[PDB]
Order: sequence, then structure tokens, then C-alpha cells
Amino acid sequence: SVKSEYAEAAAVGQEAVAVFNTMKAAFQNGDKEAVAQYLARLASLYTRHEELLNRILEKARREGNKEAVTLMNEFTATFQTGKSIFNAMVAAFKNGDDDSFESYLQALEKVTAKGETLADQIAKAL
Ligand SMILES: O=c1[nH]c2cc(Cl)ccc2o1
Repeated sequence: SVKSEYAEAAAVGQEAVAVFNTMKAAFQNGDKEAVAQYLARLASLYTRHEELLNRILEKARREGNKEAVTLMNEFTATFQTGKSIFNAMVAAFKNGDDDSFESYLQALEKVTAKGETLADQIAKAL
């Protein structure tokens, strides 16, 4: 049901947290080859997460579940801010701009955590 799809979406979000933290560690340590691979992995993970979030939102709409639709619209908007910041982080790595990369790393953590306080109202509304 929409809830098994939400559990999968939550798990993909958790996989992205895991890979993100390993990537941050590699960035701090100067292992640029590892960072490149983790950034490619995160891009794939964000694409999969977005696909699951869109299926959840579209299903809540087809059910006319007004509260779930509202929360999912808000959450997906914040998720997109995170993705825009992630894309800018990718570009800073490409350009050799470690100062900007550090700053985006920090920004992406805070925006991702902000989206998460909606996650538990979403699970109860679905
Ligand atoms: O659940 C998952 N984990 C995944 C990791 C990559 Cl790289 C792509 C899709 C995924 O879906």
C-alpha cells in the first residue's frame, strides 16, 4: 500500500544519510576519488527517492487524502531545496572549490533535517 511505499522511501532516505556521512568523512580526509564515487551514488539515491515520493504524493491525490497531500507537497518542496543544494555541491567538487563544498555540506545537513520533522505527521496521515 502507500505505507509500504512510504517505508521504502524512508529507507532510501536513510541510505542517503549513510552514504552522505561516509562521503563527508572522505572529504575531510582528502580522498577525492572516494568522494566522486559517493557523489554519483547520492545522485542515484536522490533520483530514486524523488521517484518514490512522487508515487506517494500522486496516490494520496487519487485517494483525495487532503492532509497527506498537503504534507507531501510541503515535504517535496523542501526535498527540492536539498536537491538544488546537492547539485551545487556536485558543481563545486567538479570545479575544485573546497570552500564552497564544505559550506554546502553543512547547508544540506540542516535542510535535510528540517524536512524530517514532517516525516512522522506524513506517516500518520497516509
Ligand atoms: O533502495 C535503493 N538503494 C539504491 C541505491 C542506488 Cl545507487 C540506486 C537506487 C537505489 O534504491
